[PDB]
Amino acid sequence: RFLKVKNWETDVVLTDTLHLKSTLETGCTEHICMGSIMLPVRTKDQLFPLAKEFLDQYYSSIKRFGSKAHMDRLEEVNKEIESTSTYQLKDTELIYGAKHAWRNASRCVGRIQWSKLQVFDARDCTTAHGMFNYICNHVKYATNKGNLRSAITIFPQRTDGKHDFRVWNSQLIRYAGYKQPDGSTLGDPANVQFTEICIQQGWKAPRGRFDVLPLLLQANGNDPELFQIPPELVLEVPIRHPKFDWFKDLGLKWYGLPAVSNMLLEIGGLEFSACPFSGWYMGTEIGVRDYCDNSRYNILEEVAKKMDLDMRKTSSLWKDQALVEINIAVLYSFQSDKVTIVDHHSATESFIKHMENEYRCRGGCPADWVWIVPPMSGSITPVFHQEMLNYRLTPSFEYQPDPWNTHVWKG
Amino acid sequence: RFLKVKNWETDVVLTDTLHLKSTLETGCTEHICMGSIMLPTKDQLFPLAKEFLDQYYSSIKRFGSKAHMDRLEEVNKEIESTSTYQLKDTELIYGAKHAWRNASRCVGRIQWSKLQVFDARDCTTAHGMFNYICNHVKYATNKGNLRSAITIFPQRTDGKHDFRVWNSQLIRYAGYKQPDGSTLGDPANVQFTEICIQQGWKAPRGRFDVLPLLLQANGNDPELFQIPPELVLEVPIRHPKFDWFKDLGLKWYGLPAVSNMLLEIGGLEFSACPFSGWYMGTEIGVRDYCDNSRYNILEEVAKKMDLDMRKTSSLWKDQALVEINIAVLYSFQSDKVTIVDHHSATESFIKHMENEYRCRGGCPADWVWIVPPMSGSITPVFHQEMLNYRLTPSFEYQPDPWNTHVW
Ligand code: HEM
Ligand code: HEM
Ligand SMILES: CN(C)Cc1cccc(OCc2ccc3ccc(N)nc3c2)c1
Ligand SMILES: CN(C)Cc1cccc(OCc2ccc3ccc(N)nc3c2)c1
Ligand SMILES: C[C@H](O)[C@H](O)[C@H]1CNc2nc(N)[nH]c(=O)c2N1
Ligand SMILES: C[C@H](O)[C@H](O)[C@H]1CNc2nc(N)[nH]c(=O)c2N1
Ligand SMILES: [Zn+2]
Repeated sequence: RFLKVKNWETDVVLTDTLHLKSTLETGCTEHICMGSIMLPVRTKDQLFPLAKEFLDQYYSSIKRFGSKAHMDRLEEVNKEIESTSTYQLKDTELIYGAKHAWRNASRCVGRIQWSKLQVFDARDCTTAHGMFNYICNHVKYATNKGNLRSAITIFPQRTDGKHDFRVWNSQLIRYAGYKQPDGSTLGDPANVQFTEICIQQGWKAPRGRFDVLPLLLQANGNDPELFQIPPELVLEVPIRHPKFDWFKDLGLKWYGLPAVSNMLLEIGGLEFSACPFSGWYMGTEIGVRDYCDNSRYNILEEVAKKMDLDMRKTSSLWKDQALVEINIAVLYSFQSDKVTIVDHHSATESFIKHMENEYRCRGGCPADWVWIVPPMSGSITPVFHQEMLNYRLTPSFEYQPDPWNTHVWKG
Repeated sequence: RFLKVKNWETDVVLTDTLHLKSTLETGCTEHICMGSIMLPTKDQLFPLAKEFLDQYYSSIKRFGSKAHMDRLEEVNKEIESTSTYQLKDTELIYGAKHAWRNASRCVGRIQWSKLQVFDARDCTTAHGMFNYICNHVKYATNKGNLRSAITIFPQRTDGKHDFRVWNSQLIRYAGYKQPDGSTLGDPANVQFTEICIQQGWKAPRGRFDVLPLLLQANGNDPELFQIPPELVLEVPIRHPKFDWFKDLGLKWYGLPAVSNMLLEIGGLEFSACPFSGWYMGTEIGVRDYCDNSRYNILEEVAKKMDLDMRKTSSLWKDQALVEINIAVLYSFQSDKVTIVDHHSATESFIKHMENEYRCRGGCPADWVWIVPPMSGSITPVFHQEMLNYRLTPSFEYQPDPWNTHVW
């Protein structure tokens, strides 16, 4: 069965066969679409088919399908599962899996860069302190003095689900949020709950508006431990506007390395519950979501006041106006400091090319339109008018419950 | 089976049951989501009629009454006899209001119960259709104080006697492919501005030329009619800041009147059913003015603003796009022509959404279409999970007549 998507701006039609190789479920049925829902201990019984499916893909990509190396590997993995109820990936397999998980991320606009992922293998790690050391080396390598490089560090896989490695932070670098007695929040509102835990775990909070959160790391199912990232390793960027001089006086800065640390890497049925990865920012991630979301720093108001906007009627589009200037500042500041960043026009443009190429060479590209389209200026980027098919391929990145909800405290 | 949706900006959770009454299909499967795709007999007819009549009579607190059971019987007979059937006026009004209420892609549904329905089922000719359409346009416009309306022409019979309005909206601007190879006027309507000539329109080959109506009645060849200009209310577009804005020579019409959809009620098919409301500002300013495949005036507007159009990262398209939209809203409001901004509309939609969850058990909604084409995440709908499903009565797409019409 074939499927076609159409770009309504350019009339380009593409044909999808890759969706046939789709395993997981979307959430949708013939009767209902869950396309806008944010979120839609494994037995040997169900592990070997997963392992085979992965190994077959892998040996196909290297053009050794049905070879002796391929067959011997199947058998080696077979014997290891029935003997140990799990298996270990070669370095070759691990790198491949990590890159492909990224490649299969239907919600990712940055996938053009997927082949260039730096993979650090942290599967020999046994402690939190070890975890800290690995993460530090990730942060330094990825940051590269502002010249950002995509990387992922991969800690040991889940075994019986009772010995999990987890990074408790949602991103390796993020600012504290503190709820005040009056109800106002100091810092980043998204991180209030997490900041509380850290403080309770013994963090001494500087209690400013831009405090870098400490790392909270869990090894082999043990209680998590606090570590402070060396500040010389945390690249931060002061935010100024190229025309508005009072902008600097807003006192804003952001960090340069976006590094998501709370997802789950599934490769060949194996589960990697700590797999922090990093790229670089699309400007609107900071400029629209981080600053101007109502449930974040929410500086639309103050930026608007200082612009002397008519904030009386909403039909004056004072929010829209201010939002654009803030995004202008973000790109400006980052580029001035020679810290890698991409604008949403450039990023979405690059994605359409990636997507077309993926259709030609791979037979499809799963994409989630709800997430690919940027959170401002939607229709003036080319992804808006691009039809997309969504489906799930493995290897993949998955969500997981927050660790403070599932963890069994030792003491 | 009892689904929940969360708003991630407000933590509010609504539960959906209404989806369980869904009849049609989505395009999607358990293996693949098509959410972003634009377009996904006697024994057929009675169950359809019954389903409608059941929900109709339930809505007036007379489910299983004499009237209800009598009516089911009555319609059963007419179907068995005539192979089709006719709606009572009450049912027709209820059906139209509900086709709108069920339009999952429509952000403006808070107004759904206040629809004026004009029954034009007694119409026989293109000249007839023209008269009814002029009356619709005058009523709806209401000297700028816009009122929602729909005009309903006779239902399909055997697909050979179809009434169709060939225009995609009752009011739209002409577009002509030039020897220069570019495009004057509105590029969306180049093919249609052509067909108007193939049937003999005398195009004043200009820019904002109001297209003539091309009406087909009872399956006959369509005929051209020119809407009286005094019935077409227009708004000159000026910026409340940039005096040079007026120089761009821009205007738009106030009445958005969609005329190419198919209204389905209780199994019956109304292929000519032009309906109208009022614009959300971004429909004109973001899409009509700035789409690459439309008036595409971004380049020009940014130039008069003297923005650095050298690098995409200056966000000059963004800055200009906003100004353009400010003007549109400003012009309409200053001319006392009804319009709504995307902030207000989306806010009203969350309210409507909450009402529908409360008094109906839900609200089918297509996020890809509800979220405005600019400033997405600064409107409340961006953070609103929605469920999409197909309820009936409904408005459906239908092929362009020229691709179909037996000539
Ligand atoms: C290198 C530059 C990159 C850019 C510019 C980029 C951009 C983005 C953006 C804007 C989103 C949407 C996030 C949101 O608004 O919530 C996203 C999502 C995502 N990215 Fe990329 N990304 C990059 C690299 C990466 C890398 C290196 C990986 C994995 C190794 C990755 C995996 C993902 C995944 C799995 C999601 C979806 C998150 C979710 O499902 O909640 N991205 N990306
Ligand atoms: C009165 C104020 C109204 C507002 C503000 C409004 C707004 C909108 C908007 C913004 C869209 C998105 C379409 C696009 O961007 O191209 C839309 C679609 C739609 N509207 Fe409403 N509308 C209104 C009245 C009506 C009425 C009176 C009807 C029918 C009786 C209606 C039926 C529909 C339908 C069926 C769609 C989706 C059509 C499609 O699938 O393309 N709307 N509306
Ligand atoms: C706190 N979590 C539950 C929410 C969450 C967890 C993980 C990922 C996520 O999506 C945002 C995201 C993920 C990966 C990215 C990679 C590069 C980049 N520039 N931005 C990203 C942005 C959102
Ligand atoms: C040529 N066709 C693709 C145009 C077309 C056909 C069918 C539906 C359609 O949807 C746009 C639409 C529909 C109804 C509306 C009602 C009020 C309003 N302000 N805008 C609307 C906008 C647009
Ligand atoms: C490809 C995609 O389905 C298409 O561009 C859709 C996206 N969302 C839209 N949303 C609205 N309101 N109107 C549209 O025409 C579209 N077009
Ligand atoms: C309700 C919806 O699922 C949710 O708000 C989504 C919408 N689209 C998004 N798109 C991106 N890139 N990031 C997001 O967090 C979201 N949030
Ligand atoms: Zn779907």
